[PDB]
Amino acid sequence: PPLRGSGDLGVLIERADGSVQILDGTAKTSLARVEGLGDLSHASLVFSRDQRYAYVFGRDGGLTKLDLLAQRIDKRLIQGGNSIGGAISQDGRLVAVSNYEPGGVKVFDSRTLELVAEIPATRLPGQDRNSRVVGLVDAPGQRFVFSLFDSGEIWIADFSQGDTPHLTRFRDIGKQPYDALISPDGRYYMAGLFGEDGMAQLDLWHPERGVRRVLGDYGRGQRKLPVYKMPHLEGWTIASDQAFVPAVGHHQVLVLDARDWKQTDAIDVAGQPVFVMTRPDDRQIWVNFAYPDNDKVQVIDSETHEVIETLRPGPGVLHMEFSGRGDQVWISVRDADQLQVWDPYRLKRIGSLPARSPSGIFFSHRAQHIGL
Amino acid sequence: PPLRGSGDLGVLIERADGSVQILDGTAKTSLARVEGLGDLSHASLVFSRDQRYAYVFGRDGGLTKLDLLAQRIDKRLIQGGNSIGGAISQDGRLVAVSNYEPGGVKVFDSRTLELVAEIPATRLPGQDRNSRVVGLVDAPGQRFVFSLFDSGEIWIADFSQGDTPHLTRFRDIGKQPYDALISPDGRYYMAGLFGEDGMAQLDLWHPERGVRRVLGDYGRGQRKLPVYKMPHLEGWTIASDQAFVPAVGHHQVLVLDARDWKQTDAIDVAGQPVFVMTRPDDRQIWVNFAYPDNDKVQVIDSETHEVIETLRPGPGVLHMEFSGRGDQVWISVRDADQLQVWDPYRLKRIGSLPARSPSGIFFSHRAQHIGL
Repeated sequence: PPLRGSGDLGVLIERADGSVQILDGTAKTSLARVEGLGDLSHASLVFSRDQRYAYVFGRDGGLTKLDLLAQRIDKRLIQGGNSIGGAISQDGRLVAVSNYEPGGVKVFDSRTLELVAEIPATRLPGQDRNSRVVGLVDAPGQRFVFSLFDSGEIWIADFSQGDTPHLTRFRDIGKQPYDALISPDGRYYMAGLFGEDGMAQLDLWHPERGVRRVLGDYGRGQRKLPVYKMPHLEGWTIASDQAFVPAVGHHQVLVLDARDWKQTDAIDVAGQPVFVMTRPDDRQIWVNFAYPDNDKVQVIDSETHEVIETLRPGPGVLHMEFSGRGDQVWISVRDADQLQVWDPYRLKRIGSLPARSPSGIFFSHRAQHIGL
Repeated sequence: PPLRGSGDLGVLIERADGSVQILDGTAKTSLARVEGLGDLSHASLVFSRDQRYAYVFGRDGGLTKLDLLAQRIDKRLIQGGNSIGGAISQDGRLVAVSNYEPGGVKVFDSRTLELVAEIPATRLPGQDRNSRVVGLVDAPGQRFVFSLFDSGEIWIADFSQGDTPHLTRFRDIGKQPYDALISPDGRYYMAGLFGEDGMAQLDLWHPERGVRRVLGDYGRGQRKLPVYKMPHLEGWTIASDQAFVPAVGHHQVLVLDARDWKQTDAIDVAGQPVFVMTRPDDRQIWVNFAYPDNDKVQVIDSETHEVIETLRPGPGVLHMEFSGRGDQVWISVRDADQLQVWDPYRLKRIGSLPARSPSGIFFSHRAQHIGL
């Protein structure tokens, strides 16, 4: 294909067909469809540091190195037991993937996909399997950080001195950490708890201070919510002073003091929030919802905490993604087989591309940001 | 040339020869030298939103659209009176350049370099001239914001409706604003004053609130310092709570409370600071100095405010540039004819490339960030 820049390239997951579309974000057009990625019914991805490749992590444990410029699969491996949790290191050389069977982290060379390190999680007493690993992120200092669901731990894997990592293990951090995030500046790791309420916070500048329990009320309490009905911590937005997060099993966006981790306001919204996102200029909060309210997207003023507008793009709004500078927001409408493009200042639709059951949408500016 | 990503591509200014080198940031190599850019003895640049092109603003008023992938000049014009102050719009379509003759802002189609809007500054009495324009930035909302040195004004040019902007003019903001910055979140515009002390701050979210004077004692005071010896506001670094900035004519880096805009600390450093930069993870502050101390770079712990180390890359250290995720820092050593790449976590040089009087070094991840 002809020469083109990689800075405005997007990847759209087609969740029922094991395929992706590669998108020209500036022209608002589809460049290609690539097939052969297996089970993408759930999927995530990261980009190489030059933006030429996406690493797609599929529900089948597939790891696909996708060449966005040659518009083809470059390399692919399938490892049963690997999850969609995948991350890329600060220097772009290592791609880590969590696994839930037997439980641990595997780290691959970003060029060849050859195995560089296998990190088994704690072996469960009286068993021949390990703790599931969840909440894998990359962090500054050529580190990966992740949580152990069954045994209640957080570990740091430090690759700064070589391919055999230095491991730091924090035990008894909380019952069943099920997901985690790293703050946008790369300093704080926060794991949400499923076996009790609260979140476990680690200051990655000062890991010697240990893990700190914060936001002690945030969780399912005594409700029997399954794991997958808990908030996805990717659906948290953390600003400088404020965080906007989905309520656990309620139709509210909670506003948190991001310093003391206390709720300061609550916003009634048109459904159970699934993802809470920020326009890149921090002035608007964008929210999508769980079925039966997943035909709507609400836009909230970050200052007044009032709903500005309720958009209705169509049935099955799974994911959204802003352009790097925020001139666009892209919205997957699964049950309308459309990937829409909107102007988030006018709140008007400026494009709508056909797609097969579209889900995750990712643009290549993620390549330059820790945690993405 | 062959297919390659754009995400790790950089541009190095060779300031005496009117040329640049295009750099592969991952391989740490030079891909090409491109000549024919006129007078780059002063120069700045921004990138297209697909990271394929750089727009180089030359001291001769040259505007060069440089193809990083084809490794050639794609388009070039020379606009009499244009300054090196240039910026690119939130949607990537418009490139604006400040102008001292006749005085105003010129706006160009980023694809063709067609002149699409001319904004004259306020007229000056008794001359066939307008105020010269300084401190031009892009801002969210498809805006450009700039200051008028001679008439003491700040203007917002809103291009959201097309090529004819809507202008909001703030008068009597302070005597002789000489430079400006926009905060990393894109919310606040701050112009430094030369005719008196202090900074003029405009809240771009609430322009109806006008311009407020902040940091009222920061300036040259009663000292007869010429405008060209005032700090360049590009050399300010603003974090969430703290700013680190060059003192005005003192061998100190000032720590400012970013919320109340008041100095809280002053760090003794090895010369007159020129640029104060932050490692992308906010842990370290990097400082370069004016002659005769421009053979040194100092690294400061952002928490303790102490100098960690004094680096000596060589003579004439004019500029530094971090990679997107912070795994690298690139340092131009003008009088060694060397561009060095350093590991900012080990604080050690890891490689060098030859260059002719290297000055500015810019990597394409800037394409994704308001104000860069």
